[PDB]
Amino acid sequence: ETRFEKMDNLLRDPKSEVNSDCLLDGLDALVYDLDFPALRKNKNIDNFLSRYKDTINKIRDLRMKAEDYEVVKVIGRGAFGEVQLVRHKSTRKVYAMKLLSKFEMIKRSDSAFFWEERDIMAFANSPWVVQLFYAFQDDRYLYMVMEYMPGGDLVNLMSNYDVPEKWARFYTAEVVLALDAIHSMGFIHRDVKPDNMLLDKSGHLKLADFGTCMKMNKEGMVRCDTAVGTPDYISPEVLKSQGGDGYYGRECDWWSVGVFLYEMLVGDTPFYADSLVGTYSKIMNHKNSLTFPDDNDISKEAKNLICAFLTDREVRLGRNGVEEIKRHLFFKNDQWAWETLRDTVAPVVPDLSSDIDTSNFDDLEEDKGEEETFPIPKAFVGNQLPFVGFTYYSN
Amino acid sequence: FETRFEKMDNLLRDPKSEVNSDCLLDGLDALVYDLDFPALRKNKNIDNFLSRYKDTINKIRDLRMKAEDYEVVKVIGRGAFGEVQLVRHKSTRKVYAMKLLSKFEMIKRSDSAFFWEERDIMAFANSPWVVQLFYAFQDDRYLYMVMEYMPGGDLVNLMSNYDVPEKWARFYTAEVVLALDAIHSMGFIHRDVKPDNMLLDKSGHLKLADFGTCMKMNKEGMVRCDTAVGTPDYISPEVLKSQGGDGYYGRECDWWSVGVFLYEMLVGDTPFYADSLVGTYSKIMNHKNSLTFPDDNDISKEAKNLICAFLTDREVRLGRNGVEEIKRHLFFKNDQWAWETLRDTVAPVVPDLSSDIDTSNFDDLEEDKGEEETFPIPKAFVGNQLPFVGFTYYSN
Ligand SMILES: O=C(NCc1cccc(O)c1)Nc1nc(-c2ccncc2)cs1
Repeated sequence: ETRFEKMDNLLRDPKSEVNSDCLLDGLDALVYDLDFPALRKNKNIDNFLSRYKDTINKIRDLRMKAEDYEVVKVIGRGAFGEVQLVRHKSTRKVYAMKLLSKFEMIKRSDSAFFWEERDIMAFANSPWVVQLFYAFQDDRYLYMVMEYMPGGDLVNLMSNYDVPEKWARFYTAEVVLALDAIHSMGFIHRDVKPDNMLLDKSGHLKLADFGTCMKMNKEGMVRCDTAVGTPDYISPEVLKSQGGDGYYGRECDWWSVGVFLYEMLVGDTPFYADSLVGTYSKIMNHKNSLTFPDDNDISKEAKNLICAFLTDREVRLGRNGVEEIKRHLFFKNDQWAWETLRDTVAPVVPDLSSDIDTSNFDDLEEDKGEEETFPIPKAFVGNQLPFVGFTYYSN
Repeated sequence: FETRFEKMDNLLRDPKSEVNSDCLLDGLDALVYDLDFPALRKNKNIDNFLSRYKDTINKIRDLRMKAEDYEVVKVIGRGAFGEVQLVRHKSTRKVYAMKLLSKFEMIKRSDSAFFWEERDIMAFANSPWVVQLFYAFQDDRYLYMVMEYMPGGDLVNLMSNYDVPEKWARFYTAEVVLALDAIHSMGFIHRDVKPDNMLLDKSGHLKLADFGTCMKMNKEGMVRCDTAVGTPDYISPEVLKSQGGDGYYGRECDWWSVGVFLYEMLVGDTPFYADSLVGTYSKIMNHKNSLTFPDDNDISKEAKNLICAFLTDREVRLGRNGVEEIKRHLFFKNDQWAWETLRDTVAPVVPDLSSDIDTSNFDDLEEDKGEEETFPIPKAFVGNQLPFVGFTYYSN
């Protein structure tokens, strides 16, 4: 009323853009961007930087930093960064940490995916979406510290098991509940593949966005990478929007399920080609290019769900509703129910060992360059600005 | 015993902290103010960023303490970086004194850093001997400092209207002494305290003000700087050399001011006074000779002694071994008070007042009625706001 209350309701509360973490990101961002020999030729800047020297050194120290965390495995690697499995050093607790690279991400692929990425995992409030516990940053990377997924991604699964239409019905189902959850928030998940499908201790499936692609050495070519999503799982419309023709919606994730389901059943991707161009071309050509072998079993109805997803946009299933998707005869069984599901017992329940247990995860390079960032300015470019307020806490 | 999370939470809650809630506001406000010109918005990073926070800082600037909080009464001085104004808080209706510093003038003159110890001393001192800072804040154009009104006027007004008995002299000099020791014990030095910076409150007792020139001590209790000044009359010999780059100087520089203040209350003139900057400067270096006392004026044998002892070379100067060799001075012996009861005792002048609004103990002034100067619209990023960020402070 007399307004020192009006004020400080903004001062601290999470969705206010003046919440303390924004303010700290602010002073911290300004400082990174101010501190440079060319810019210090400005007495104002130089003197500001001198007074704030010590006090921001301590800020960087007291706020959550990467060295607060011990790195166990680097599991998966991106164009824009990587995912590591980490352990907090004092709490001894396990997380999966995504490093987004500020440079590669702001730069010229642009596409600025991070607000969306972040906001989803933090506020989804869903069993189906992996949780964002903390986010922080420094002058190079963003860091999302998300809830840990002790089972593998589904890539590991398919590696060990030939997958029965039973399991294949089950995972597609949780993915469907995962996809509406996100869509209900107005978000396009926008890259959906076995790699982002994760399994908790119950062998129940959660959805993520990670460091990604495949493999070393360019044979059994595993080409992947590029810019957005992944080559195998993209839509014709996502291709065409790059691209530069049209614009694509959440319809794109359903195409992806179609492809994912083709992979568990057939053991291969629908559009897989030697090169990525042979792959992009097949996809535009999906009408002619999409085929099955024979292909017993592959139940009629699964070939039908697949072809429902793998069609052109506005005729494709799930454009009218996720409802239309569940009615599909392919989900027909007495095992579980749509609203019950995650209560039911999952095909694969991972064999424990310890909290660390790494076997559901690989070992990687752990090497090299500290690759490029934001070349050193001769004037003030405010490159750290666009990430202000990205630091986030558990409450 | 304190987890890092906490230190930071506490760090945002402390007025003495520069990272606290208001400070980071100033910081963000700054970036907005200095980053926003159509030329700079040509950058997407900047442009995108302004549009995001822009309006929301206008939410802050309105509910911030702002100039409009305060109804201006009389102008109680003009210090060439701005003016002191007697003000009323339009809501609490509590009555304060408020100093104003042009952001533009300083930036023009460099001279952008001197107000930190001035606010630092006034807010944190918690002393009967020091004018208190209730608030500090800014808008684009100026700073503001809101202080406790000191209704009795300064010593220059007093000395003008009275012939000063050595007992009055003892009193005032004594409160100045304690006032200086308060500031010394924070670790500052007044660096030219003069009777202008000596103010009297409702009851007739004394407090120090206008702390801008204060220098924060370090190791050996010394300091130095190139800094441009005005009014040499009260300034020590070592402090004068300290421009020109000669040497360092201590807090013994402040004790000099006291022998000058003492000589000036009894004598009616300054000891080194002259019609020039040079004559006074040189009169000062020449203090061994230049210092004399009138025929017409018979001042007590230990009153001269006190003046003389403050008025010597730094290494021989009273105050150098402590504040106690001072208090223990024969000029300080007397039946009417002892050091400890001294603010609890009765003033030689208690001001009789018509209001809380009485201007009658100061000189009267009005305004420019004249132009105000703008920071030009900048080419690149400039940062003329940066030196003022963190200047916001409140009291609770
Ligand atoms: O703040 C000053 N300095 C005088 C001045 C004026 C304008 C611009 C300047 O750069 C300097 N002396 C002080 N006087 C008080 C005070 C408190 C209560 N009642 C009367 C005066 C505080 S600081």
